[PDB]
Amino acid sequence: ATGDERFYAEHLMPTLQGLLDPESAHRLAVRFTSLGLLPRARFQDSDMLEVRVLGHKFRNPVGIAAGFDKHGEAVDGLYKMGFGFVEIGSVTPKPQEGNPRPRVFRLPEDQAVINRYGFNSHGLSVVEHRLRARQQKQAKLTEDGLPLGVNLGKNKTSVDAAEDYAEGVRVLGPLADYLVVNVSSPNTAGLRSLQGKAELRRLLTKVLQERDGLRRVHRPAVLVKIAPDLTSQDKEDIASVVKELGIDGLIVTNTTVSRPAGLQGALRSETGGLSGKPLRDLSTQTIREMYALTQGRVPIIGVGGVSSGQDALEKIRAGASLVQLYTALTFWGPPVVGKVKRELEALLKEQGFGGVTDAIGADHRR
Ligand SMILES: CCn1c(CO)nn(-c2cc3c([C@@H](C)C(F)(F)F)cn(-c4ccccc4C)c(=O)c3cc2F)c1=O
Ligand SMILES: Cc1cc2nc3c(=O)[nH]c(=O)nc-3n(C[C@H](O)[C@H](O)[C@H](O)COP(=O)(O)O)c2cc1C
Ligand SMILES: O=C(O)c1cc(=O)[nH]c(=O)[nH]1
Ligand SMILES: [Cl-]
Ligand SMILES: [Cl-]
Ligand SMILES: [Cl-]
Repeated sequence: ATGDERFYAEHLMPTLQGLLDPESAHRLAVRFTSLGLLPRARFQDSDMLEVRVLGHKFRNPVGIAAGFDKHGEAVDGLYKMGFGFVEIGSVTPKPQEGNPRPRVFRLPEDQAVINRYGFNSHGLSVVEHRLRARQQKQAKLTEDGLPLGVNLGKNKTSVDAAEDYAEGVRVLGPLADYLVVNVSSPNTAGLRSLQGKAELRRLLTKVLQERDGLRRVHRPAVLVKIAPDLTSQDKEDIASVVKELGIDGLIVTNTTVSRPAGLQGALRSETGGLSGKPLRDLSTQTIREMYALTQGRVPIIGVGGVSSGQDALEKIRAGASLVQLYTALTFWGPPVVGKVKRELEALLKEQGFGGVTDAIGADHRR
């Protein structure tokens, strides 16, 4: 395990990344993953890593964040990597190209990425048919503790944002264990304004009504994914709305439009969302605040700068029931998944926790 980890991180990934533009490297990764061209996921998930949340069993708490598999092309390969859950998307109602290239930038000195993809999406119909082709295979995976999330976006030219999300609920809701109302992309104009109170309550009411109209076996959990750049007022309002409406959970956080002091990469001043190590603590602190504002009663999926067991446990202790990563995979490759899981298990034992469940929100009880 540690053999593969070292070779991937120290030699293979830096070599491959030095040969390819970042978007090409992304596209090839999706293709390789969809073909199962992957190292052995050596790590056996232990009972200590199981989590029950959102109406589902999760064999382990480490998921792939939205953005890697935007169009649902690599789901089975991502489970083969050892992820305990997979989130696809964002998916928009109609197909759209996204922003002009280049739109992805590597900051290897910062272990960070900046992206401005702009919701490049195959669209709901294409993704629906892709997920339908493996719908019963997914039902068995979910029963076995490997749930699927679908992240919903909106088209660039839409006039009625709530209608775009409602279309996504109707089309992909029946194929998902959970849905994500992504109101926090930094790369669609006006999108993050949907996080404001009046707009959010109206939007989320419509989303929940649509979800509630699906047949029981086809009725997903609904989560809201938020930015790391919210004001204190915005956070208080989101918390209020989520509790009022009975939203099932939060994903905390998307990428940041901030540029923390100390970034070294030449491309630091590119427009887009920043991910990876510089986002880590900003995300952990957003988890911590959202957990407090919701009384620990709203499950949180914690995301932003996770590349180790320690990073995962810090998010869990701050309030996350589950975590996701993406950017670390770009530097470490597939062995990062088993690395995080092994390190997390070790730390849980070292800190006296019986399993992940016992550590959720543990910092708030100090
Ligand atoms: C943010 C966009 N973005 C970038 C650029 O910022 N990189 N990236 C990415 C690339 C890769 C690559 C490429 C280098 C490939 F494909 F060109 F080699 C291989 N592999 C891999 C290795 C060994 C075996 C099986 C795979 C899939 C990965 O896991 C992987 C993951 C990734 F997230 C990615 O999504
Ligand atoms: C290239 C790229 C594309 C992304 N696209 C999406 C997206 O379509 N929808 C979404 O909710 N989040 C998207 N994200 C955000 C990630 O899901 C995640 O919230 C963020 O990158 C923080 O995690 P990380 O530091 O582990 O990458 C994307 C991130 C990256 C790097
Ligand atoms: O498509 C993108 O640009 C994208 C969407 C999102 O939600 N987050 C992100 O960092 N990029
Ligand atoms: Cl680059
Ligand atoms: Cl169906
Ligand atoms: Cl920006």
